Amino acid sequence: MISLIAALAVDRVIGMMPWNLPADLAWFKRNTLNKPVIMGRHTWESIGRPLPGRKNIILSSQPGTDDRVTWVKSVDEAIAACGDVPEIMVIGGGRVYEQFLPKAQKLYLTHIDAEVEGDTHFPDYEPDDWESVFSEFHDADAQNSHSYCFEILERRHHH
Ligand SMILES: Nc1nc2c(c(=O)[nH]1)N[C@@H](CNc1ccc(C(=O)N[C@@H](CCC(=O)O)C(=O)O)cc1)CN2
Ligand SMILES: [Cl-]
Ligand SMILES: [Cl-]
Ligand SMILES: [Cl-]
Ligand SMILES: [Mg+2]
Ligand SMILES: [Mg+2]
Ligand SMILES: [Mg+2]
Ligand SMILES: [Mg+2]
Repeated sequence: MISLIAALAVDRVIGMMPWNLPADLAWFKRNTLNKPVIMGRHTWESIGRPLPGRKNIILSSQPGTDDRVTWVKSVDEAIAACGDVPEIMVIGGGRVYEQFLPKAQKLYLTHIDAEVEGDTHFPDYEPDDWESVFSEFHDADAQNSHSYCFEILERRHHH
């Protein structure tokens, strides 16, 4: 099964960080550890080093040479490279989320209370097609710059 995981500012702006949220990074790690992660080449270059404890699959029509990750050229190849696993995590960026959304059955979202200047957005999804099965709000604190709300949604309908 395919899931997307993303952190969204107001207006669904995503980035590679205008905010400083170690709690969100802990949420990201907890929910991706021991699962393959699929990302586009822009996201890969922004991370710079393979995420530990996860198979790192990079979707790009023009692969790099880095032997530390697995390079694939299509959504279908990305999925095949993951093989028989319970859950595949798609970690962005904008275009990769857009291509994978139709195949996804679960969303892990962090809704951040920040207005920011970026131009890359998380895909449009029809809220009526999803059910909110978890939500938790957290205030900002000495370690986290903004307030945020974790949410998990499960797909109920497809169009
Ligand atoms: N929800 C959440 N989802 C996201 C992002 C986020 O920002 N938070 N940002 C994008 C993914 N980018 C990264 C880049 C680096 C790391 C990262 O470095 N993670 C460490 C945890 C950080 C640490 O404490 O060292 C890890 O092992 O997962 C996580 C997401 C897309 N989705
Ligand atoms: Cl957590
Ligand atoms: Cl990308
Ligand atoms: Cl505090
Ligand atoms: Mg090689
Ligand atoms: Mg889009
Ligand atoms: Mg769309
Ligand atoms: Mg319904």
